[PDB]
Amino acid sequence: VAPVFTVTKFDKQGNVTSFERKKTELYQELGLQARDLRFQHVMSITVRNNRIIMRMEYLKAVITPECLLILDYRNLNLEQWLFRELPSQLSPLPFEFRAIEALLQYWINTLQGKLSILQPLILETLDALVDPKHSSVDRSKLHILLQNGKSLSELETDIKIFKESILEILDEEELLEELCVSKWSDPIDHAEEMELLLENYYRLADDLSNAARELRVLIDDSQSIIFINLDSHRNVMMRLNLQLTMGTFSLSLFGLMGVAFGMNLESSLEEDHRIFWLITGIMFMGSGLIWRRLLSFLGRQ
Amino acid sequence: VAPVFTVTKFDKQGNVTSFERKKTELYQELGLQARDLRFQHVMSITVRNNRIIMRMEYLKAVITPECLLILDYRNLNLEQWLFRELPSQLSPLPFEFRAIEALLQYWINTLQGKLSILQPLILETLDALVDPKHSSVDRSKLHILLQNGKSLSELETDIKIFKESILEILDEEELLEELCVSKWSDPIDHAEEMELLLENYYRLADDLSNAARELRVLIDDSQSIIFINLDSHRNVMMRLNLQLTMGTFSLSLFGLMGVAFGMNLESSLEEDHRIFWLITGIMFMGSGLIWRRLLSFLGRQ
Amino acid sequence: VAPVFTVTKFDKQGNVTSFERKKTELYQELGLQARDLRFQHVMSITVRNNRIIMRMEYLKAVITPECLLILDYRNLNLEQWLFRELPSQLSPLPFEFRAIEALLQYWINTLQGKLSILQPLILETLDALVDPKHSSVDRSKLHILLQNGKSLSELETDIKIFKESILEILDEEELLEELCVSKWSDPIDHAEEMELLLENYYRLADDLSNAARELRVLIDDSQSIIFINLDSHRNVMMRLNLQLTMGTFSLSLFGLMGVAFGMNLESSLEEDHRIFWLITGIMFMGSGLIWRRLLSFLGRQ
Amino acid sequence: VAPVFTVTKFDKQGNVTSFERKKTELYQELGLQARDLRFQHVMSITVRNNRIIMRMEYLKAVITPECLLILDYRNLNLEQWLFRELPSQLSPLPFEFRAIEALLQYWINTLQGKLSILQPLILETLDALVDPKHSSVDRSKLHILLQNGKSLSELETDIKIFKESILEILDEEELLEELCVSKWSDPIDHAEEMELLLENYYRLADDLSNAARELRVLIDDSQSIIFINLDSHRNVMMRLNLQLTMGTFSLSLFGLMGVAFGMNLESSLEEDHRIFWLITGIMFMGSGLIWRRLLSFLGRQ
Amino acid sequence: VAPVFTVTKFDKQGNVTSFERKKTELYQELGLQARDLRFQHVMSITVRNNRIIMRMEYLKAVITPECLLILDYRNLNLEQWLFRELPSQLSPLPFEFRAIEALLQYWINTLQGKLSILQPLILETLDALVDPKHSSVDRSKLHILLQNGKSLSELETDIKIFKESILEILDEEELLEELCVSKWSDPIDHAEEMELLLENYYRLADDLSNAARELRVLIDDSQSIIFINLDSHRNVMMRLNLQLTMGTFSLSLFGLMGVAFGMNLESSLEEDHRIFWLITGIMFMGSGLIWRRLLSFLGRQ
Repeated sequence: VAPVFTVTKFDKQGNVTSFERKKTELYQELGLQARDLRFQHVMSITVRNNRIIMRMEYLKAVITPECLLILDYRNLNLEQWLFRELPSQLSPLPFEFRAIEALLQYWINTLQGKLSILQPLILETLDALVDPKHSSVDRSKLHILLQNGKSLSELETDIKIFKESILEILDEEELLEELCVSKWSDPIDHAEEMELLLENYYRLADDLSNAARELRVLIDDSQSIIFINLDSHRNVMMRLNLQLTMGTFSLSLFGLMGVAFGMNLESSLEEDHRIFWLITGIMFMGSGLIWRRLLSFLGRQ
Repeated sequence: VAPVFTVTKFDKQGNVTSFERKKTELYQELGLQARDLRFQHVMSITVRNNRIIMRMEYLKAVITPECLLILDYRNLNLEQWLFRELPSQLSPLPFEFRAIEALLQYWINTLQGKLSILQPLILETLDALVDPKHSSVDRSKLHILLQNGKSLSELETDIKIFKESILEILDEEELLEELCVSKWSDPIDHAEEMELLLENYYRLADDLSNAARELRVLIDDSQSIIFINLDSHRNVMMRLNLQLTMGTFSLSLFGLMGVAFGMNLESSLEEDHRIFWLITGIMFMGSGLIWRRLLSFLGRQ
Repeated sequence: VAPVFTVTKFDKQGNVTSFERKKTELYQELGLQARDLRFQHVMSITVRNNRIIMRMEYLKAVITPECLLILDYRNLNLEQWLFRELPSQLSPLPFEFRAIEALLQYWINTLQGKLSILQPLILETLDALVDPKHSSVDRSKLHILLQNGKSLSELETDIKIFKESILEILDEEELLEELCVSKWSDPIDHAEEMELLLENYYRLADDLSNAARELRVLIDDSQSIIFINLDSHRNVMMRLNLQLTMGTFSLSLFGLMGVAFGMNLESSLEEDHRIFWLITGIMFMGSGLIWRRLLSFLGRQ
Repeated sequence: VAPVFTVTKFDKQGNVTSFERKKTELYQELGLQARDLRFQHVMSITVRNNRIIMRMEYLKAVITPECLLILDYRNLNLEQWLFRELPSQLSPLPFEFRAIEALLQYWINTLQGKLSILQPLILETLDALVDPKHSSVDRSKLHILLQNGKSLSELETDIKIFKESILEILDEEELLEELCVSKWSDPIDHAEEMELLLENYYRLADDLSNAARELRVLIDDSQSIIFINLDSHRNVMMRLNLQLTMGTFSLSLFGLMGVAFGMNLESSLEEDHRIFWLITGIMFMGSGLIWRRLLSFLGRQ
Repeated sequence: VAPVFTVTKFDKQGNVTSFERKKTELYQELGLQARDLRFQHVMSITVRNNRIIMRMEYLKAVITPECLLILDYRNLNLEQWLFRELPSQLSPLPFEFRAIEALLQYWINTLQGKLSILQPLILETLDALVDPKHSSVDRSKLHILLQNGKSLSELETDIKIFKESILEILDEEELLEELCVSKWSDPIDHAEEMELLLENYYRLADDLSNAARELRVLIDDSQSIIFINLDSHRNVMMRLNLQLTMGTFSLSLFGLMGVAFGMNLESSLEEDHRIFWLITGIMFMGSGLIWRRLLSFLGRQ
């Protein structure tokens, strides 16, 4: 079966149509070639034969002086935006500016929504983890943090690609003039308006990038603080264990003393209770003294 | 209700007025459009129809050849600066230079105050943490350090944005000439003065950025030193525990020896005390010798 | 023996030949010199006397207006690509574009295959390692991860070299015109087509680089999470050991008490069982109470 | 009281004078304004009205075609350089070159001295710390290392500022011509000589920066090695403790066996010594065997 | 004594001479000044009065249209290269190209030898360290790794300096024309040949830099894997110790039980062996059950 695009077409007045068209007929209707409508790049803004070709992660658009076309919109939850919002936006400047503004605004709003969803989860998870009142931390929250960090990295990459794509155009004047397809098709400055639009969207993307970078550095700092807290708790517990170990060592030493003094043999000392009481008292007082001395030895270190 | 701006207006002589004006009337009074007075960017310096539009994190200003306007100043603690200091500053160069210098000086002073407040707290907290006389560190100080580091990152971002915004203007001569609104409105070089002003403020921002970077690297080094100190204390405590464990092992071994020699059974040796004394002495001397040998074995490792 | 190249030659129609030719004869047949056909660089695209010289890690190609030559193809598993696919590709634009597109597509497909093989292994290994249900992790998987990370770094380097080599050409127009060897040999714009080709391949390489960078940052985050999980498990185990140590300390203390009360000597208290029962009960209840008190002391910390 | 500068003035012949002059009189004597002699920047090289204004961290200089002035030299240990070395240096090229060379050489020598003092201390401290013959490290040396690293970061920042300040001038020819104040005051190429001077000093600064960077990376590597050594020692000590713990466990198990066999009750076995000897031998041999088996179990892991 | 250079001179035909000459006579013989033959920079390529001045870490060369001079070659192991290889290389292009190619090839070969020596040692050391079959790692190998990493950093710095020095020349055409001293001394394109030479050597240096960077990242990854392995072994050993501690706790608890039941007092139960056997069996079975329960409690965690 011949390959076919699923196109939805918007007119200047905002009227909407939708159909399925074979690629060869689409090329013939326009002045393009299969070399152009390939969409091999995730992000791209290009001009060919006075036709603008724009692509996002999952959005594909062709802009003409008299119409707009969105391609392969099925199973992407774009119906609400396509049939409810876009016609209102498209209804003194030419059509190209309206269409480009609509698409760029859609992408920017999508990125802003992603960031707004990501931020509170990460902040709350980090706040919960950093609580120094616990000697251990949950691991489900760690898994959540890892997944959200992956999503944040993807968002940063998308923002950087958007910025680079727009900047590549803003620098050269030739592309700025090319985007003014209506002027060239049928021979106030349009280049200035295009520059303003692209500058605005580039600045918004820069702000988003700065926010994401701040979030990432916050994550790193929280991780370091977590490490430090865990190490401190380890040291405290080891100190406690060491103190108890010294106590047990003294107790066992004088337990051996008593066991030796209490063998099932002849000692020639079983007829006196004074010696027994003296031995018990000596054991106890000496255990106290040696424990205190070992505590002091630990303290001096 | 129609949207309205809360404006405070400064004349050339420094006279001050304040009122509330609807946006449409404000656009009509000037030569601007709603596309300009939107303030969608956190930091922006722009020129439109010989009117300068400046924005900061929370400051919004419009500069004309004959007046200055500050918008949305409510609930921002700007009364002291607005009604006490600015009129004195504004009272041979045209008005634009005075206004721009005032605004930039205000922002720079704000950033300097933030940095001056942040520095001593971080320095003292790090000095307290790094003290090697403790095996553990407080965690409230760690939380304070984390919050102050977040604030420091925000400050660094603000400084970088300021530097980039000014540099974008300093490079191009067209914008430098545009900022000289008085010259164009009613046809010594003004561009040189503007270049001097922007260069001065850019250099001050660069100095602040360098200071912040130095503080951050200091924080990182302190964290590494903290880790090392904690690990060393851990190793010392483990060495102590190991020594005591070897002692206890020897004591328990010869305690088992004595217990076996002292069962409630027949041994055919209960009639001699010499054997008992010899056993006790052997136990004690052997415990000493084996403890010393184990200490040597630990030492060789 | 004189050095010799093993060449396979493709004509315009796609006909294929293969032979071995001495370097001097090859230089004489073309207009080149030994200074050119040296291949001292891993990645290089150059033009000399209207002949294109291209090199990859292990691929060496010479492009002329009428023929293509691949050199040193032995023992490299290139037979399938050389004798089955390339002739079909080479069979209105001149030959140079077809040849360059074929070579660049081959290299890009190779890199994509490498990345596609690497990704799932790393993802699955990291997912297995991060599982917080274990207190330890396998080390064979760690070795696998290390080797795959080394391969990923090599891939990133190759992609960066490819991007730099293409970009060095895209910027200058002189090289773009030079690559159009057919135009100069025998005096629609060819430079535009070359720019389109190189831009497409550069963008594909950029996408691959972004993917690799994302994978690397994911690896780093997973490593940090692994460290945190291990530390938490350590702390939990130490807490358990500390609790048991306090219990054992109490038990040994009152064991010493009982041993002292049960020496093989005279105590003047052996005729009463009430004292014995009271001592046993006191030991048990006191052990419980002291264990609870030590647990509370640990809790307060 | 009116603000006053403390100036020391050098003539062309090297004669030296020193006095205190009010700022207004200084401005009047030269052709400058208070906007220039403010010294709000830590590092700055500027030209105003054929007068060169130079600043360092604590050095302030004004250069004219016929004289040099150093401002605010009190309490800075500059007497030796001011009254002993500089006159000799200043005694065919004009005065500006000599003065600038002297100041830049002074700054470069200061930075070189700082680096030469810092290097050996850090190297020796790291060599002492890295010694793998100890399970712990001193902390006073760590504090010293931290302070010296802070000083190194400050030095790196100073070098970077110096390089940037000189480079900003080297690129533009206009500033190079401006620095030739003598040519313009009273109308072989001077710009070439200035370029040579600035290039020489920039290259020296670059060398210093490279040295500092190498030192910093060395510090980082030493820190990592320290961490690894501490962890290895921890593992060794834990292995020793585990072995001793298994031994103690076996000893205590068979101690319980013997204690149970030696209660103060009736066992119907007290009339035979063969059973007693067999029990003792069984306990000892079994303890040896179980200890060996546990050692093997540890080994297999 | 007057300062003197130790020079070795090569003629066009390759004839070699060597002598010692005072600096003033050397300046007079050429057209240079002491400002040039100072060699204050580690790496430098310069042109003065149609004389090329080149410096490396320890190599100093002066190139003229008719001769080459190497200065200060004593005690540097350059005799083999100076008196055996260089004359052969120097024996249609002018002399400058041959001399520059020889010097650059020498430096590149030196760097390649350094890298080839460094690589296998680091690879083998890392392979030995990463072996997960040991709970500890040797420290002599760590010291070796540290020293080799320092050497690698020095090599990277040298390569970067070489690349920067060559690139500074490649960009400007004026320096490329200046290097063609023979053309200017006594009035096919030489600039093209110089560009080819410098491009070749720059590309080789870039390849070396990439290799060094790959080695460094490999080192870092190996360090991280080492940390992870050590932590895992720590956790395993702690688990073993915890299990043995729980066993010992149960044993000591029921040892206290038996000791209490076996005091040297009156219990009114010494006439029955059934109670004794029941107590022993209860102790043993309960110890088994409590040990199993504690193992389950550890497992659930």
